[PDB]
Amino acid sequence: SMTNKELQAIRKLLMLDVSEAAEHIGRVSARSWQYWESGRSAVPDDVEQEMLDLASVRIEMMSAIDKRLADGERPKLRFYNKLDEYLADNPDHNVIGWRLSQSVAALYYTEGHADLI
Amino acid sequence: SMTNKELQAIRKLLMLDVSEAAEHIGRVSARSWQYWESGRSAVPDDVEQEMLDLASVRIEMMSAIDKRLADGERPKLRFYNKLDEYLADNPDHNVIGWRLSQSVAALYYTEGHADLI
RNA sequence: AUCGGUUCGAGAUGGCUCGAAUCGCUCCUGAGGA
Repeated sequence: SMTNKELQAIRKLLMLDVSEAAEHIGRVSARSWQYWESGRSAVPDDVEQEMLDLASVRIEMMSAIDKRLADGERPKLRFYNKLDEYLADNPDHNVIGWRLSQSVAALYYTEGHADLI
Repeated sequence: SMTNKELQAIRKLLMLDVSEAAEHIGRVSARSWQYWESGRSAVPDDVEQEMLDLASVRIEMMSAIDKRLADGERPKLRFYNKLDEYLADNPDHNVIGWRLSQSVAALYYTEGHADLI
C-alpha cells in the first residue's frame, strides 16, 4: 500500500511529467493524478505495481552499465533532447523509454563514470 | 565548455524547475534559461561552476547516508512536500536544499535502502 | 485565437465534471512590452 509522498518520489525520480504519467501510466486525467499525489484520493494498486516494475527495469538498465564498467572501458551514452530524435533511432518505443534513457544517462554522467553524446 | 545536454541532465537530476534555476542559479528570466538548454546560446561558465559545486554537495550527502548504512541501520529519511514545512525545520536554508533533499530521499527510497515517513 | 510546463479552487466527496493564477510558444523594440 503506497503513500502519496513515495508515489511523487518515484514519479520525480523517473523524470516523468504529470500529464505523461497520467496518460501512459494512470490512464486518467491530470487532475486525478494531482489528487493522488496530494492525498485527497487513495493511490490504486495497479499504479503501484507498474511503478515498482518500472523501477525494476531501471535496475536492469543499470546492471549492464556496471558490467561494462567492470571491463575497463568508458561508456558513451545517448541523451536525446527531443522525443522525435529518440523515435528516429527507436521504432518500437514511447515517451516512457525516453524518460528512462534520460534518467539512467544523467546518473552516470553526474558520477563521472561515462560520457554523453 | 558545457553542452546544453549536460546542463539539462544535471538540472533534471537535482529536480529543479526552470524558473527556480533561472532565479537562484542563473539570475535571469526563464526565456534565457530555455535558450541555454536549447542550444541557441552558449552556457556561461559561472553557471557551470555552480552546477558542479551543487552536484558535489549531493555526493557528500550520499556518502553521509552510506556511512549510516554501514552500521546495519535502516534509516528513515524525510521527504518534504512543501517549501514552508522544510523552512520550519531549516530556518537558514532555501529552495535548493529542499530539492536536493527530495532527490536524495527518492533515490534511497527507490533502491530499498531506506524508508519514508 | 490555438497549443505546452508548474501551482492551486469547488462539486450528492469515487480512475469524474467544470474552473483560476503564473511562466512559456508566437509578435515588437544574461533586457523590456500586447
